[PDB]
Amino acid sequence: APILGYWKIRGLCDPIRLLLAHTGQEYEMKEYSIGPEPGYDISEWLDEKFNLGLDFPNLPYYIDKDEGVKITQTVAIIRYLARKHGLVGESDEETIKIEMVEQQAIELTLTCKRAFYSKDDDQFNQLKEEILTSFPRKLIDLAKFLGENQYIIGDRITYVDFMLWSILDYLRLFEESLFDEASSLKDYLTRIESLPGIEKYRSSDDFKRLPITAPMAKFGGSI
Amino acid sequence: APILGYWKIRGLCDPIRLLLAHTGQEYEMKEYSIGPEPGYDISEWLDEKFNLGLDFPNLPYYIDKDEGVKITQTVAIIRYLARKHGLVGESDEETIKIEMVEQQAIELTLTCKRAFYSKDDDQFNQLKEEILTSFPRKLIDLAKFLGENQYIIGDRITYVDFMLWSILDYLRLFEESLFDEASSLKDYLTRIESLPGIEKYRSSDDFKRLPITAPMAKFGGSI
Ligand SMILES: N[C@@H](CCC(=O)N[C@@H](CSC(=S)NCc1ccccc1)C(=O)NCC(=O)O)C(=O)O
Ligand SMILES: N[C@@H](CCC(=O)N[C@@H](CSC(=S)NCc1ccccc1)C(=O)NCC(=O)O)C(=O)O
Ligand SMILES: N[C@@H](CCC(=O)N[C@@H](CSC(=S)NCc1ccccc1)C(=O)NCC(=O)O)C(=O)O
Ligand SMILES: N[C@@H](CCC(=O)N[C@@H](CSC(=S)NCc1ccccc1)C(=O)NCC(=O)O)C(=O)O
Repeated sequence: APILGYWKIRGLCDPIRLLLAHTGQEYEMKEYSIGPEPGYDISEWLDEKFNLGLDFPNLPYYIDKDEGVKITQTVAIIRYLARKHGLVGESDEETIKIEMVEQQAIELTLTCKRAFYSKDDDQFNQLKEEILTSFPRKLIDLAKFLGENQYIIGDRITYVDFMLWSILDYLRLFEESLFDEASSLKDYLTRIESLPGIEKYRSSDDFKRLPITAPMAKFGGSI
Repeated sequence: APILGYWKIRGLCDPIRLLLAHTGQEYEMKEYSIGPEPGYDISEWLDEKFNLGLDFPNLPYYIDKDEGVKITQTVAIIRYLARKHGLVGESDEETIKIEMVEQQAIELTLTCKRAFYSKDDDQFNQLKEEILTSFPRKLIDLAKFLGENQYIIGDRITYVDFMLWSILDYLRLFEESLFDEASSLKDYLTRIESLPGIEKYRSSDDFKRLPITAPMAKFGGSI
């Protein structure tokens, strides 16, 4: 069975786990603990980081011994899984649209990540201000792009829908009022979370015990 | 002829222009000025941002009316150009390696971008310390991955080589000590800069007048 490695949080790995839940692919989840404050001990990972044969040691990682693959980098992993499962564009037109949204979703995710793991209240507040001021426009742009479609390229779900749903879910949990100009994104959230494999994953004990972020974060550190 | 839009700096668009120089593709470079300090006026861009038909208005953009494409997001543009010019993987093994390095190059680039556009000398020094402390290990990981290869996937140059060269060049200019004695990566830098289309681009007046970063940056704002 393939092995997915990550912290016991949703974090960056969330879209990968949603894609795997949607497809029903069998895999082993290798979870690494973060110890309690103030040490936030991460020994189980630090002891393995350099002994897994990874070219770029990091979390998340995906190892399938049977297929001969070992991959790090969230985007490389999710694209690999997307190709394996057919959740990619069937035209260059579709691929351009998927890749533009992939990058827009990552841009929002990184901005949130930087905010969530801010060093102090000053920095957290500065980055929250930038989010509250710039994200409304970006959510309108995403809504316009989606239009009347079920998913990003139309009727067929692709890997980018999982990346967009994860960040939109985090934003709904961080500031719900951000969707007051794009109710279609609320329907998008309901559509994807209602898909059977995703609903089963989200209603599982394993998912419900996951904080969004690691214990040191200014937001999401506790379920 | 296709149009590539961006500020009059190397910045994020550098790998795209290196790829286009390598391929010899004819294109119009649409350059947007940044006015002098203190106003750093960008009105030529702000006036057009929303009138170009872009789904996610941003710089860089790539517009080819003849092919019917309009793209933003740097990674979406370079991947589109790579597929068009045959600079992508010829196997899933090659594709996984290219995508892992693509993500590693972007991670290094975003860390440098955050440092260069730091607001205060405290943030610049904090981010510089993280780079001086973490980048040596990452450069060794990249050198180990390259091994005795001319390029990331061997004798054949791919789009990721332009992305990696751009960030390594910036790092060479920022902190040579990371590269001054980094032997294999220096040879990699020299190999790519010796390609005829790259030589021609780097020795052109248009390139030589480009600062790395915009005028507000703590590093790179000057030729
Ligand atoms: N470039 C990589 C980069 C991989 C990377 O940065 N990994 C982090 C965990 S990742 C994390 S803590 N995410 C929390 C988070 C919260 C909210 C929104 C987004 C993300 C990590 O702990 N790595 C282990 C280590 O450094 O040894 C990728 O894209 O996967
Ligand atoms: N002005 C841009 C604001 C865009 C932006 O900065 N978003 C992310 C970085 S995400 C980024 S710049 N990725 C693009 C990229 C492409 C290729 C290589 C490296 C980086 C972010 O983290 N910013 C906020 C922060 O620093 O916390 C826009 O309007 O999209
Ligand atoms: N997600 C996008 C995000 C695109 C984006 O953030 N664009 C910036 C310029 S981008 C810039 S100034 N880069 C300098 C730089 C210097 C050194 C290293 C890396 C990058 C911008 O000003 N956009 C226009 C605007 O906000 O209206 C992408 O990936 O391309
Ligand atoms: N800590 C990890 C990683 C080092 C790191 O954080 N690098 C970049 C972000 S680049 C990043 S986390 N991209 C992964 C990613 C994947 C999918 C969605 C969103 C983001 C960066 O800008 N760091 C400095 C900063 O944000 O100030 C490692 O050591 O590998």
